[PDB]
Amino acid sequence: EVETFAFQAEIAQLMSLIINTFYSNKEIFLRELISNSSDALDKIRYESLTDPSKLDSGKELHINLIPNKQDRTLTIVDTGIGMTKADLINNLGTIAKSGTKAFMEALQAGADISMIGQFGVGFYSAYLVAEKVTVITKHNDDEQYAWESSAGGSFTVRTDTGEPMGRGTKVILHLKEDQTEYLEERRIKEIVKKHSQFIGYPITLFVE
Ligand SMILES: CCCCn1c(Cc2ccc(OC)cc2)nc2c(N)ncnc21
Repeated sequence: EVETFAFQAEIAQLMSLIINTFYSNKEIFLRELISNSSDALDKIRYESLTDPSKLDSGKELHINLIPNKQDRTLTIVDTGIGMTKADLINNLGTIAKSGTKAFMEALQAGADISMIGQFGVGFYSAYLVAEKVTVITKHNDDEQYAWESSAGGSFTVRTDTGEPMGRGTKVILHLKEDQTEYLEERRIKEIVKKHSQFIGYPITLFVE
């Protein structure tokens, strides 16, 4: 069963701003997602120092970037802490309300969209480049879920029946038709080197 939910109002407004504003420097979406992955990997690492069993679901702490030209997707995979059902449905949105208001406010005093990560809502930047985002995630204390949204004010969540992932998150960007440059190996390498070159986990850029 697929459950459908309405985003809190501030998040829907943020998403529409990201989709509608003219802003050419879209490449920043990638470092925002890699930074979120990096924090997640930090978190499971720090938690394992006191409970080694938290890594029974996978010891390797890493990030993979996988382009797929056939599906027109770019997927950012991590083996971080992952997200629970309550994170997806409710708590991340709850946390996101304050950062949204602040970011929207800064967007005058003249900030620009690239500064979105300074407000803790950098995930939404995915919508600079993707028409649909699917997030598959598995946290130690919960089941594997799929979250999905094409924006428009709503999102779905369901138990994922796909291939089990151990622990972590996969953010799958279904790219807009004019954003396929982010499938190209040279373009992804250039962005990673420019914006994400000292992430303290191995980043593997898969090739097609
Ligand atoms: C607010 C940060 C934490 C949420 N989060 C994020 C940000 C976020 C926020 C809202 C979302 O809505 C579904 C999805 C991800 N990415 C993460 C990741 N790769 N692993 C673990 N947690 C992640």
